[PDB]
Amino acid sequence: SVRIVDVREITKPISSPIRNAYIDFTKMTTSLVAVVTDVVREGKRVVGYGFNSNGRYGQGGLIRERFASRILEADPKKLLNEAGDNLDPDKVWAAMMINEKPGGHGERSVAVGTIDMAVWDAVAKIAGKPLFRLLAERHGVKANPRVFVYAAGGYYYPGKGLSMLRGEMRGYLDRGYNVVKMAIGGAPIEEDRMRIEAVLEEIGKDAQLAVDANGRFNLETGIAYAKMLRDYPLFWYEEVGDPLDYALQAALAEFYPGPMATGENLFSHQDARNLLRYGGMRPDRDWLQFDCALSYGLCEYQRTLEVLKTHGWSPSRCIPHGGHQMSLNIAAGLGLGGNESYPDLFQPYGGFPDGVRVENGHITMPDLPGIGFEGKSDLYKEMKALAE
Amino acid sequence: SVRIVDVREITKPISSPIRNAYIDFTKMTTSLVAVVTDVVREGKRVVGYGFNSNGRYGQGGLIRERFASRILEADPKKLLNEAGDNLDPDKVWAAMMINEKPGGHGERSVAVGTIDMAVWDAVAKIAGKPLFRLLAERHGVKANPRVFVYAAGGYYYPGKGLSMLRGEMRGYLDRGYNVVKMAIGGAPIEEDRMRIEAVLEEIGKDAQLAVDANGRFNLETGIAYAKMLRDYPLFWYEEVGDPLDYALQAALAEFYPGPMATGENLFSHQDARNLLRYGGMRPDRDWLQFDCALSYGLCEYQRTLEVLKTHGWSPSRCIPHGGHQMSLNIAAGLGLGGNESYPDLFQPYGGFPDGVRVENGHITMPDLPGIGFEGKSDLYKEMKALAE
Ligand SMILES: [Mg+2]
Ligand SMILES: [Mg+2]
Repeated sequence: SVRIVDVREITKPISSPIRNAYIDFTKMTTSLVAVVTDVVREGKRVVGYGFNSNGRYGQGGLIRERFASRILEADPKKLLNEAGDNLDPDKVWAAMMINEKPGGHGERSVAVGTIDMAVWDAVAKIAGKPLFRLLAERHGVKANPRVFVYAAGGYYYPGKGLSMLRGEMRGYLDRGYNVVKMAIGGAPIEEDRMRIEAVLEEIGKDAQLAVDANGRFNLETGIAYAKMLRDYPLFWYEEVGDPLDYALQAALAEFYPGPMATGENLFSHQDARNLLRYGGMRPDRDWLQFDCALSYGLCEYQRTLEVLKTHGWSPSRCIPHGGHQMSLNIAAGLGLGGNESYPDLFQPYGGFPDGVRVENGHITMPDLPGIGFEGKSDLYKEMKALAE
Repeated sequence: SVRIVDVREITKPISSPIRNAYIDFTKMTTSLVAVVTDVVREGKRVVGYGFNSNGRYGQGGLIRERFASRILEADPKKLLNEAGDNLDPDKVWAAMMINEKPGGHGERSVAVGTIDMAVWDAVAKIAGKPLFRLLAERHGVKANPRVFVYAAGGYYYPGKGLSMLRGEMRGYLDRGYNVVKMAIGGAPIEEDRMRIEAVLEEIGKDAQLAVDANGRFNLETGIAYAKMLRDYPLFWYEEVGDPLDYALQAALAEFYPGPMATGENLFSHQDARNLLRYGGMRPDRDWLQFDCALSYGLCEYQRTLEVLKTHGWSPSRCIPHGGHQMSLNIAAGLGLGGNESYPDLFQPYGGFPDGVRVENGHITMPDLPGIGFEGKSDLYKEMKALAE
């Protein structure tokens, strides 16, 4: 007997006055979800957990009012795999997606992606395997526990000056990171130049710098920043214009030969397909940042990887946004290019298991069952408080 | 003094076992919203009302947790027009859109669009004008109260046969409609052919038939249906494939010269822009069905009309999905091609003021202040029950 006995949710705050070119995180929240089963492993009830990434807010209402109910109301026998000894993630996905009209991929994509995370967590636990190894198995590939991670921060903050910006970055380098990201477009172009040079000077030859415009720029502004930016050895220029203005992105290739990245705000394989079709991105050097937690989960992310193949892209071009363990498992299991990380933000959500250190921009996935949340005490404390 | 004193919401059920190619309306709901102002004329305070269209579900949670609060917390003086004698819809729009990241246009687009509807309703009432006339004024154009409307139905229903389908359609013709729409793709292609011929025979020369696939078809199926459909004198072929698969839509032009329609499931001007850029639709005969109530409202719809102009399209190509009075006002005020109508569904939401009859596919907008909800007793009853 294998069945989902309950789906609990609790909205947690991850707010602060940090600000980027488009938004400030003054009221930012996230949904912590628990998928409770009636299965037991390692002498404890198996409970899958999940939470959504920063930026799109918690989805308690949708989870309760539309998706959780469908799962709990579904015939338990129709959510199992071939052998009937575990849950089939895709069947659970399909079950919660009934009566949902096409298009409109936002908000509900976060609710579903967060539940999906907890479902895969439970499935892996029931199978007694680390999620990344279960994924490698299902895809017939060899997993690689060594995953590249970069530190994201450099936000605009009330009273935060250049010296403080430099300190923040040095703080990331002190922790083993060799690639850092900062926000831009939240100040006059010449002020951002100063912020960039300050950071560039601080990290010297020990790390590379990536900048994020958060989709705030129109074509002309995007080009203006491109001309200023291309004179520096940046790791990448992220989300220059509106995430859906593919023509704008395509036009940037003419002014910015260096690597660019985007995708965190595209939440479906259909939207990702359109990015690959009309975005004009360079598959040899650009980065795709789709976030499964905000995009209907891993079940959907697999369809997105299928889209990349149809368009001749390599999964190694993917570096998910979000800084969460779900992405780490996908990266390690399916060969993504790496994962984002927020060493000083949104804690305890995200991060790594207690003990794993970042060495030369890389961490090594320990063999913990499921996603590995249990290994991060301050996070797991929050989770077992929700359901155990 | 002009200020929004409260924003109330109540989720109403508009469910039934009707089914289309993609979804069934078993759990369908809608949010009824009231924007209460401190403006009282003759011991009667002005209250704006709004509700979202069928298909995307109610958004009580989002409205309460994210948007209403921003409006109520905003400085009342910063939401007024130049003269400070009325609310500025765009300022209210901007106020509720703060701290919202780009992309992900779904769900929140419905919440905002529903509040927006109530805001414009209140603004027009405060100005003492029918919304459509206020719109014509703001755009410097002449309003036209005669609006084209078509009856939408023909859903798959348990135990509903051809005879019953025929009766449904005759029922619409009896009420003055000369264009009817039915769902397709919810049965084998040859069964749908039978349903189509049945309806075609029933309406004879008194009306034209439109078919809706609800975005269920893949390219090959879309083409197969196109070959079958093009042999009949259909009014239009709606949403053939996924609303975001623009390439699929473009490819259909080769097999279906007759008019096609889509757009109900695109909820932003950015998404509409992409449809015009990559959809390959014929601006001389196709129809755009964007629904302001599901797309961030009229404030956003105006930006969408701007997008149509930038791409050489005429607003007369627009026939909003949803069957609601907000669209009727926009159609009459800005010259859209007409509006959808559900004579037998989702009542009392949608419809026309008590007394206005559909004659030869057209209704004539009476000069009621605001949207004109007060003129439809069964609907207004529900509204004043929410707030008065
Ligand atoms: Mg970013
Ligand atoms: Mg339709």
